[PDB]
Amino acid sequence: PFTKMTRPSSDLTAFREHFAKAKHIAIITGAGVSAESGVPTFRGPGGFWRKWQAQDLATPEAFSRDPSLVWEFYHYRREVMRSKMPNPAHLAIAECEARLGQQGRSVVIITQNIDELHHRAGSKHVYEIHGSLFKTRCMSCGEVKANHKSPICPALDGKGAPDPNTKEARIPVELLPRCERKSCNGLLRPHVVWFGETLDSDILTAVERELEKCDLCLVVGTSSIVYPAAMFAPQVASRGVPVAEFNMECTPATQRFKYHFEGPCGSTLPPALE
Ligand SMILES: [Zn+2]
Repeated sequence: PFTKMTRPSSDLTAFREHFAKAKHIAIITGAGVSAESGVPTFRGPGGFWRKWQAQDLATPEAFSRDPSLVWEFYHYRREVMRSKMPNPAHLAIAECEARLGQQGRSVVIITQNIDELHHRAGSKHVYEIHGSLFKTRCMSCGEVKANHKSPICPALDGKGAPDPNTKEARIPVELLPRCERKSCNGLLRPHVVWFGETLDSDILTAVERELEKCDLCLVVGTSSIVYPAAMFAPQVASRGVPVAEFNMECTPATQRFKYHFEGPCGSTLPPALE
């Protein structure tokens, strides 16, 4: 007899049968998908920046309290992201999307990442549900612009260093990134969702619908801790739709899915998307 496990199947063959006949694939992604591009995640070494956990600084009170510190933090991340490049897991998702579109089959990417590496990969049908490290939003007027400038403002040049006893830059509020609209000159915030802030209503509305129409769901490189994203694949599996996790470890959501493929997703995902 089998001893009870809450580890789903690892049978690639059985998954690839579902993949062969699937018309609307929803692929959900977290930081794990960029791990092999050399971009740190929230669990390992990159969970910490100076004396804070990354989640501590991605908060409205943090910005309210020390806008300069929070801008240092996001400036560090923008600069780290700059060099990095799509790994074979990103590109396989783009290729899969390309190929299957010609046969009228849809592949939608719903990413928690704010690194735009799916866009740089060639993926086209993408919801960035937590915004983007390379967009600004104005605190007064609300303009969302892309912004890939190194550095976003001269005052941040050479700053944002991660070490815990690094000297604070204490940039005055007027010398932080400012809205380029003359006659507003408001303080910019990065255009990302912070813990305690609602996701964009139209994006989420659209994502719910994509999830309702999907007949197969992939969940790659996410810890499934941050809600609401964490409950997406769970809700799909609540409709009897097969879900397959691609992760180095188990998550508290793995239990609810049909398949689970342990390992670095740059290796496990491309053979599953062929
Ligand atoms: Zn403005």
